[PDB]
Amino acid sequence: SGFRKMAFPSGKVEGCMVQVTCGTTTLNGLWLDDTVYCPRHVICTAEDMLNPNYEDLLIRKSNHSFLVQAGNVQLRVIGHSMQNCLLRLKVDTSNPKTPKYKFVRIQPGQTFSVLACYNGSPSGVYQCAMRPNHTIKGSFLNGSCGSVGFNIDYDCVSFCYMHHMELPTGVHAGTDLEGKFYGPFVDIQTAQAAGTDTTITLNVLAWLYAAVINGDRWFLNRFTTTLNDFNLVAMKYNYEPLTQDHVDILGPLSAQTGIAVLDMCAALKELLQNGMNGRTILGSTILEDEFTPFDVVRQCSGVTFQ
Ligand SMILES: *C(=O)[C@H](Cc1cnc[nH]1)NC[C@H]1C[C@@H]2CCCC[C@H]2CN1C(=O)CCNc1ccccc1
Repeated sequence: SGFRKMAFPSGKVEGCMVQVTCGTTTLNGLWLDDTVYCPRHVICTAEDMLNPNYEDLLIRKSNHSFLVQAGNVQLRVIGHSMQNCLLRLKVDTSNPKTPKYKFVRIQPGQTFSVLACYNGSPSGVYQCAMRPNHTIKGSFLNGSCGSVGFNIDYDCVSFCYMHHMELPTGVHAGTDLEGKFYGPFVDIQTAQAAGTDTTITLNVLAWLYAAVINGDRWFLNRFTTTLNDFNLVAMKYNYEPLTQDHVDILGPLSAQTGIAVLDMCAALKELLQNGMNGRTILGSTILEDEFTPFDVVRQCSGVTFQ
């Protein structure tokens, strides 16, 4: 029993973290096989950043402009290229700890684990959702760029995020591992802000199912809703609209618990209208939205408590 934000074991990723230095800028990169990935802004100084031209900054560097350290082993760069907002550095050694992996561009509302690193050195790990506004509520200090986000499925690490920057509100922005920002952001010091965010409706409902799997039913009711009248209600309360595909996704949890997805939607609808009456769900005073349907199935028992 219990229900906690839980990240994936970090070992496989830890053995991929290196330090990348260009001039007096230092950050993290990811070493898989004979390449190292890192934020391209490592070639910038504080002067450059606000209006940099990466192409023009980069042609001005050589391979030995880049210093790559793996523990205390110096790795020699023998090639480099830019790919969107990411540099790929080719090194003279293939990482012996490379795990099976792929890269994935994750969708808003999905979750990943983050290995926070400084100076190539893993310091901590937490779990984050991709917000609808394409931010993540991370925990990151200066030097944390190049830290990655990932999921693990069997033996295989699906890398899906690398950190670049922090926004005025204190949330974080970055790219997938082909260098393409999540959201409308750029790696320039520009007057860019988090857009308005929304609550992830699919995850809230998933987490309500979690509560029922672990034995709690207090927030249910006798009513049902149309998908459409749920959405009139959802919008008022700044929840994402529920679609039929989100309904389909909850089938397996609907089936484990015997609560119809639209009956659970009427439950949520009532919760939004009335509050939680000083009560808690899975230990929270508030509705939670950073657990996905998959996260619930992964962590909860396959046998419901009653
Ligand atoms: C990652 O290493 C950090 C980002 C970070 C810090 N805390 C959470 N996340 N690098 C930030 C760099 C690069 C970004 C590139 C996009 C535009 C803004 C730019 C800001 N960065 C800075 O380092 C600015 C910090 N100011 C500063 C002043 C004086 C001395 C050091 C740093």
